[PDB]
Amino acid sequence: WQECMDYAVTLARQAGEVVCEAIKNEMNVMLKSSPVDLVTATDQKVEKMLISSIKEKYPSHSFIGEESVAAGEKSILTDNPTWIIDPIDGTTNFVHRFPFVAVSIGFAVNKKIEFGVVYSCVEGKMYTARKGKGAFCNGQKLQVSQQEDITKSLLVTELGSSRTPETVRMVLSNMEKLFCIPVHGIRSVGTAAVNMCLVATGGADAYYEMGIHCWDVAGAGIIVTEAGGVLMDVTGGPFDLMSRRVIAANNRILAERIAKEIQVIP
Amino acid sequence: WQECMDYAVTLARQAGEVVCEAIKNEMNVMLKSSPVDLVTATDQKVEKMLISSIKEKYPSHSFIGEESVAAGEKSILTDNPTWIIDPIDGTTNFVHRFPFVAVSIGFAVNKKIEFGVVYSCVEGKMYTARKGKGAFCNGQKLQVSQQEDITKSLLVTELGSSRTPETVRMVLSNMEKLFCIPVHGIRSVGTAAVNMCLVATGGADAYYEMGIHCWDVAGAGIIVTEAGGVLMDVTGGPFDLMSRRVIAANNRILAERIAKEIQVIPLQRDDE
Ligand SMILES: [Mn+2]
Ligand SMILES: [Mn+2]
Ligand SMILES: [Mn+2]
Ligand SMILES: [Mn+2]
Repeated sequence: WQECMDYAVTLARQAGEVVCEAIKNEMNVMLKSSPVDLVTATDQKVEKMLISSIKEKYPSHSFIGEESVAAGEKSILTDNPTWIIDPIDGTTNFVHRFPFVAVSIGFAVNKKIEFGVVYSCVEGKMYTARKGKGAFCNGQKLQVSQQEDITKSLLVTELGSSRTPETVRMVLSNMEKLFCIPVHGIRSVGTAAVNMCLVATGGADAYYEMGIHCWDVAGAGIIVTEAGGVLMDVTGGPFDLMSRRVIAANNRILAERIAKEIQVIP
Repeated sequence: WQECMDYAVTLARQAGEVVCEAIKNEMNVMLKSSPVDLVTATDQKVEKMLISSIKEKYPSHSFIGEESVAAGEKSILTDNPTWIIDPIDGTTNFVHRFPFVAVSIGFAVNKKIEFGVVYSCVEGKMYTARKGKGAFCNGQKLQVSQQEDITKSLLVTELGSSRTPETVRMVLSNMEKLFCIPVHGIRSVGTAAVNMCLVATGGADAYYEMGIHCWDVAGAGIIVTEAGGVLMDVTGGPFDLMSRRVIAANNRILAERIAKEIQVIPLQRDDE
């Protein structure tokens, strides 16, 4: 499986080079499901540019991609080598030239993630990881922090794209509870994938979010666990790919504490 | 003023070298106000250095400094050449190695800010700005976004260090109001100096916050405005440096809108 990996990292460093060429241009922003749910050409162009080259070398494999699922291809996962893509995680960052934008690839076989690649291109930081072989950014091994005390932890989370009043009120409600535990802080850089990568590094101790997707967590998740962290559902139950709710923490002590605190948005 | 300023930039960079050296290893983390209000030896070390360096060649000047004020000194700004110093902006980021800690320096003469130097050592970025000569990150000139539609806005703010309940309530409230305009989003990187530098580059359209001190915005503020941005009080009034309140927007139109939506949080000023 060590070839699919190196291939993936080349794709990503390439895709990323497009995204970051694009960033500095004027763009047409298109919407999707709401006036805050955005996409641009590059999101689409890059994703097609990804799915082509992979299947043009790996044609047996299935693909789950974010924007392809949008234009009508289907979000179902089998045991077949599936490449799981998010061409630009951080589209609003992208649209705004806010410097956190990531190309995320995840290769799950038998519905289990085998490796992940997350390239943050404004930064020049290539995160990669390989089940049972370690996590790295730019050729430097990562390891999560040690803090087992919630009251001394720095959490990362996102506010969401839902402006559904009830969905918003639980988002902030949960932030309030955790904030008041208290914890040292809550931070957001604009992308589920780079957030999870900051946790893999030890710069933060846990990340939590309800309402994410396959492709959001499919590259960075295995980078967290291989830096020594744990992935969990917001409910204190197990994390599967299709769950839509995650907690990527440094350890189970912290994961379980966050879970105890926050009410699930359905 | 250039003399004083070109000295500042070099001091920022020495301070920066120290902070990003210290961040790699073992730390003494102590409390100021609370369980959450932290400070390290490096914070205090750096302020004393920065001040011992300036008072040397320009002893005629004053200094407001975060940790100086904490050891009993007073944050009354006058017309004297004052240096306004935050030795590490982002001390919690620092404690965690979450990679945004700025060294901020602001120079006031007759109570108007002349120049500012924010250096974010991890990033390798040196934002500067002299009044009238524009703002630069690392040489390259900066310019704020041209956006004037609140509903297409990316905003940055902080949750504050207060866990005083009625305050935290008000904080998340003012957030909800803006989120539900809607705006495209809201980010927090962890330091008011950097959050504002980002507004200055146009990566974000507007930062706001109640609960800051003069040393958080003294240096970053002139970078924003010199980038073409605006500063304002949360009341729509002109920015007061001592008020503990700030909107740094890309333009009056955005700044006035955030101003309209958010409730004013009761805080004691820096001059009381
Ligand atoms: Mn995306
Ligand atoms: Mn995404
Ligand atoms: Mn400070
Ligand atoms: Mn500060």
